[PDB]
Amino acid sequence: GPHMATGQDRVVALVDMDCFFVQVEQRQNPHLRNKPCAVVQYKSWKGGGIIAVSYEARAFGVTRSMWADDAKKLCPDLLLAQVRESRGKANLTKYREASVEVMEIMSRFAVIERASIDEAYVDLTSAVQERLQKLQGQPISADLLPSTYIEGLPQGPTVQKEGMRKQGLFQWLDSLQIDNLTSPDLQLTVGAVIVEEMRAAIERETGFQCSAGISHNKVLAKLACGLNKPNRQTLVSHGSVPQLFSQMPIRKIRSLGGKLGASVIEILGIEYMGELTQFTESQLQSHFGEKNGSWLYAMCRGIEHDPVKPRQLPKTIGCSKNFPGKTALATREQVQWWLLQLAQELEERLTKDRNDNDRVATQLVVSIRVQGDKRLSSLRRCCALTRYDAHKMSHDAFTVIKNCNTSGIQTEWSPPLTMLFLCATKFSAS
DNA sequence: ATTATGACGCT
DNA sequence: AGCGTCATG
Ligand SMILES: [Mg+2]
Ligand SMILES: [Mg+2]
Ligand SMILES: [Mg+2]
Repeated sequence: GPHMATGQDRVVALVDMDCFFVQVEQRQNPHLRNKPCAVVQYKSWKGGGIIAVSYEARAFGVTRSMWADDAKKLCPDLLLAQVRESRGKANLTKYREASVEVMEIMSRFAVIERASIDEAYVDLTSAVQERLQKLQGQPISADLLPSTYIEGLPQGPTVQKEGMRKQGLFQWLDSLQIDNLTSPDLQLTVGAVIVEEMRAAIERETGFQCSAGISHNKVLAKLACGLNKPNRQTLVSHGSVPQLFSQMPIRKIRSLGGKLGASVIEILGIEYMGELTQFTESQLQSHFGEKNGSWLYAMCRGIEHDPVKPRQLPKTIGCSKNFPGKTALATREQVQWWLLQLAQELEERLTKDRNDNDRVATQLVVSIRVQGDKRLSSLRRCCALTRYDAHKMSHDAFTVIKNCNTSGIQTEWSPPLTMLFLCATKFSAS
């Protein structure tokens, strides 16, 4: 009753750039704008692998993981932009630099946690407090929320998309208790006002459109963000959770899309997130461990405590390349040449990172995959990273992996390597 | 023959 | 430390 916490203490948003690599290419090349298009890596094998798809192309069934030659069968007019190649491998610098552009704008409004190259969480609790003091009990006009959806509304006693959106927003704003500075629904609404402003600033200063979710925690914010894409934002209130979760497949919740979510479904004999409420916390802990069990018990009630970490920069800087099928590396010269290519890209990125961000990596991690192993990584070994020098890094990586060579011959490498990966980690201020 | 990443948990 | 899992531009 009066002591049951409801997880309404924070306002958290998740901002995700719409089809991000596609938008970067469309900004650069206006001929791609408002077209079915996709971004591909490489070209020789089946036209290259698609990694990002504009919403126009998605309407034809084009998806990530498609080969471009297959996507062209669904969408013959599909336009393609290729990722840059440097030192024989894909180079994603253009997109990393664009991400920094966006993250720096977001950081003007609040502390952010970089979750990926194109998404960031925002803790808006204090900004909402501020804006509420400024508003002086003034109601919130729908004009301040021109792209906001209220999940679960309209409900109760027009046939266009935007008309629906506005009816739901009107129902929400009519029920609002604006004289209560501690109303969670009011704080979420002010949070959405701020996120509209943030999204306006991103689009004005970069050209890029994004979607966003606003709720009381990171999991609900991420889920909300996905509800209305693209170029829209969604508010998921605590009250909306029972109906939302009542038909929500467990796999749609971040961290439950893989084996653990499959075991929740199998062991408990349920399908939807809301069904989890019928188990005790001890029951869930017994099946899924203390940590997961407690997390599931709270999360199916809309409650989650994971903080927005103040981290705008990646924790690791890595370079990797697959060598599939026939291209697997089978000679020592081959392995050394590619280790050097990877190390040269890594040195370039590390030197720029040291200049930009006043930090130095201290550990080099070397990972390989060998032909036939089903695991993505077959071997992972770390060594000291003492100098940003590509020849030294590649020699060290070769030293830490050299005893993987089964070959009785010094020159041959067996069994051949299908993946090389170098990662710089454990940064210290400098 | 997706591929190139990146974060975090377990032991 | 090294491995697994999860995410997916
Ligand atoms: Mg995105
Ligand atoms: Mg994203
Ligand atoms: Mg995606």
